[PDB]
Amino acid sequence: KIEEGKLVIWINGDKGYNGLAEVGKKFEKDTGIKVTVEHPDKLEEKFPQVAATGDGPDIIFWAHDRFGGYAQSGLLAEITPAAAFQDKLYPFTWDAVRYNGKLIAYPIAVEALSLIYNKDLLPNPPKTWEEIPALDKELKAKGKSALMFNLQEPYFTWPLIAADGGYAFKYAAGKYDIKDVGVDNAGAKAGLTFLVDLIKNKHMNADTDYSIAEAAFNKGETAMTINGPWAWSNIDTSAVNYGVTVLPTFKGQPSKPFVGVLSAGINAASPNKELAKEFLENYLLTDEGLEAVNKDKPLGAVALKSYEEELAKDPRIAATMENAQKGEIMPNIPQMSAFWYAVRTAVINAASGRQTVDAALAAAQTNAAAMSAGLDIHFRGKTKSRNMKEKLEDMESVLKDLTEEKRKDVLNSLAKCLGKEDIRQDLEQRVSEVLISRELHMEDSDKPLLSSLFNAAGVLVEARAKAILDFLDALLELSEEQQFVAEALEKGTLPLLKDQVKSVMEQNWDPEARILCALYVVVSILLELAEGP
Ligand SMILES: OC[C@H]1O[C@H](O[C@H]2[C@H](O)[C@@H](O)[C@@H](O)O[C@@H]2CO)[C@H](O)[C@@H](O)[C@@H]1O
Ligand code: NA
Repeated sequence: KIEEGKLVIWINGDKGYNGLAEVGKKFEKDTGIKVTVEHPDKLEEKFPQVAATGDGPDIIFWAHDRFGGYAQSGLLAEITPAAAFQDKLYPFTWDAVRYNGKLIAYPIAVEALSLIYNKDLLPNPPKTWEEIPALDKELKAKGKSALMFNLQEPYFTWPLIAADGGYAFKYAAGKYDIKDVGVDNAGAKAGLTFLVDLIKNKHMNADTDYSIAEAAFNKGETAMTINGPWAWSNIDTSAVNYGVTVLPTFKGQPSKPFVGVLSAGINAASPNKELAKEFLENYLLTDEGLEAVNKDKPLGAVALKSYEEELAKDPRIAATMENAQKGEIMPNIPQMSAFWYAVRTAVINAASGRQTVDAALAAAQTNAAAMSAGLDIHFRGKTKSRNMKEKLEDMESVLKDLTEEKRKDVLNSLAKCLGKEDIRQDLEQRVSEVLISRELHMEDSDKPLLSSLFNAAGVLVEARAKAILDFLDALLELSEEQQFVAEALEKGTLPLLKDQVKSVMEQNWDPEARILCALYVVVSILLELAEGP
């Protein structure tokens, strides 16, 4: 239960939350309404977890790319600003927050990654990625690194991966093709390979994360970093004489950052919706409110035209917008979280050597395709008494009691059902007949699974049959995600898929919910069979 007569606001810890709390203060002074601003960790995951139960903040700040998924899960109030208010913001910002024709958040600012360089160490920064190793080699001799940036978050490495041809979902003539994913093409492989080569040749470290990179640049130990506008404040506090510029090219093509619009959404369960709209339209999105935030940590190019004409004088904003033009605004579609989780794991696995480049990107492509199809609730037709957690837990313990041979025999039959409604329906008829009759018939003798339902005394174990019927009911819920589950089984990458399916489930373990639950069941069962308990 969110508390009436109060505003609670979540925003990321790298953003200007103290600035925002200043606006919160002004609001209370004018209206007597208390505003509390918080910066929880993992906010983008935590929000949909608490909001799914009707709890959480009244207001949520994140880049626009998450909001479509929140909207599809019913977690956000529809935003309806008057036309007089809308015309004050850049129209491309409203686009970023428009989902299936409705506005699902207020746009705040545009953020793009830039190349940030130390002027004293590197008066003329490199224009190509290809120069960097030689440059690092020379700087290392003098006790400095050429480039350090967060390799843990794919937001940071995606610009190199996209440069020669990687993409998330194909975008043609104003429409995204969620069935055409660009994660394992030649261009993405070339970029990720360049990155992994930098690591292997000791120009960067696989474990470099946000705070390490920040500290190194700000303490003058590295000539370059890659970061957003929010980072400029800490650099201002430090000794460093820095510039902000276009990212280096790769194979003669520009680095293509995914560009975010920081946005503010209103919790669908909030009992203070009118107060939130009032705080956002009349306090935050004003010259004065944006200035308070921007002076704590810079926002980038703000959505409010009146204040952005001031900020556009800064050449750091020009560089931000130069990179923004070379990159692409992210989609706000639910499938974005799928893309992100897949790419995140791939880059980390490739960087650390846990997977090769080709293998990391082939698995990511498979997972993103599977999860994208699951999140696409549209155009589906299904024709021609226990907790879902409870059922999976039951099913898994039954299969755990099997011998290993019997597990593989179950798996042989189930893998044949994937993508084949005829085979699935037939196995369902047979398992069900065996369950009633307690006997195997002649047409059962070539189905390994069906003998697997019997113990070494030749007697049927009813719970094995029921577990299988439960799996085949779940598999029916799935449409085209089935073929990607097969690929993952064939390539040995089900554990990545299971992990990614869990991360995508907004809630802790709704049409979106039914399908992903089913997908999690199917993947979990296949993994237990393929790799053991
Ligand atoms: O790394 C994947 C991640 O990218 C973006 O997250 C950014 C965010 O947009 C910035 O505002 C800032 O907080 O840095 C984050 C990277 O750590 C996407 O917005 C997010 O959905 C995605 O998971
Ligand atoms: Na562009």
